[PDB]
Amino acid sequence: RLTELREDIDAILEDPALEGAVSGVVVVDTATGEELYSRDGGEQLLPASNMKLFTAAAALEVLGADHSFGTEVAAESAPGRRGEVQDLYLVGRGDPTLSAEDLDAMAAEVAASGVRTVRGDLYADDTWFDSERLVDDWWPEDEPYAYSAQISALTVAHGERFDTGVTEVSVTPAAEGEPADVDLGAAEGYAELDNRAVTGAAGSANTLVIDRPVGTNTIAVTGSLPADAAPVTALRTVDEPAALAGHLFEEALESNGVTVKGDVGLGGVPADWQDAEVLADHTSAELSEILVPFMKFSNNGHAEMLVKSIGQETAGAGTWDAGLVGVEEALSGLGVDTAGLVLNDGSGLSRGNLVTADTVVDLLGQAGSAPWAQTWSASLPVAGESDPFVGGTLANRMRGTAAEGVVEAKTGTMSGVSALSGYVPGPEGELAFSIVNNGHSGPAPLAVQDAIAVRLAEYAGHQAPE
Ligand SMILES: *[B]([O])([O])[C][N]C(=O)C1=[C][C]=[C][C]=C1Cl
Ligand SMILES: [Mg+2]
Ligand SMILES: [Mg+2]
Repeated sequence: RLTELREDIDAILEDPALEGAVSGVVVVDTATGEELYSRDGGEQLLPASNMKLFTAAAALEVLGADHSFGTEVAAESAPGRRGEVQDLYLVGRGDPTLSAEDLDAMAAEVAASGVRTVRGDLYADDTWFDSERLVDDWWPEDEPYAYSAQISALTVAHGERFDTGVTEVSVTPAAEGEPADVDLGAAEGYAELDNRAVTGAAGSANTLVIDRPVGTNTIAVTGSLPADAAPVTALRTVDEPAALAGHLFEEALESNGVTVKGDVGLGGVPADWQDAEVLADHTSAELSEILVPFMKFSNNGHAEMLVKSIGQETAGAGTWDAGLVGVEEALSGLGVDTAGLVLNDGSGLSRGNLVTADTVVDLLGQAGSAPWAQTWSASLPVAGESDPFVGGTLANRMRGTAAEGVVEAKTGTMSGVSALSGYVPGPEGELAFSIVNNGHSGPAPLAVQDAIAVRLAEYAGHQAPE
């Protein structure tokens, strides 16, 4: 059974899809500590999203399962008989789940408090973190896309998945020969529009492209959309998330009967502010629940924001160098051995990240007996579960296998990088595993990953649901 398995796993790692890859593969029976399988466990590799495992663990250690995030609106002094204020401030403190709705509720409060006219200017204040929007080694050509959304303390998250710092672009065909309609969404009147796109003949080739040319706040739409085609939605990022938050707030305010007379822009609450009058606040859900969309779907924005929030908590510094040391620290404090870990971001988007599989599993261990173990394990995707908020990035993997509904694991993926790491809970004992592969040249080796996970479910004592 023990030896049978090792031979099995060896055979699974023979796949011609792992030609020239290096693969870190480690299993450990968590109840005993018995090492069921080690290949290249000490090997350093790019984790892609498995980096989140470390990030998520630190944040629970540093902020607690109970931490929530706040956003305030502040005028220098309360409104009067006339219901007047000068300048106005939207202050963000790193809520990663702050919606356009949450903005509206705040506009209503601002109104119910007696503001009727903002005589001066409206300022977006994201100074709780620094203004370093991107990690050095993140790639410019990735910048238009959601997962490479700019980082701020004030960022409007779109939808139930809480994608920060984007806008939904909806392109809709017209008649053949006419420009397609482009609807920028939230960023209407914020981001510039460059619509060059056209409506091709019925059943012609869909070739429409949506992009934000580097260094601009402009959405460039090119190509041709079929007259019979269903409208295309895309999540494209914008320049300066806080400014967009600022923009949508002037809209929220006017829609709650509050006239902004001036200009929207970035700016922090001035130092010469004696005793700021907070005119509306909002509080996020607790870190325990934010974890779900974060880990289930692999929100890069969330991981980074959580890094800077650790920097704030440990050093009063909403910063990358700060928060990342905070992560190594908290991980050590947990009993993790962080020698082979190189930390460059919280999301794992950076090719500067390195981890080993011994380290990953080491972490799986400590995490499993932390006071916050349940809320941590709840956050992971569950093999083959059809509910997006449960199956997460595993929803359409491993369906109808022994792994289904039992294996809890985080995935990770980019060019030449795939990883799966997590638990196999058994009527035997609860297993922990890490599989991390680099340098494969073909399609991401998901079959291999799945086969191993499925074997470990079977060794754990499970059968495929029929
Ligand atoms: B995890 O594997 O999702 C981290 N990686 C990414 O999110 C990613 C990296 C490079 C290109 C696209 C994506 Cl989604
Ligand atoms: Mg607008
Ligand atoms: Mg099962």
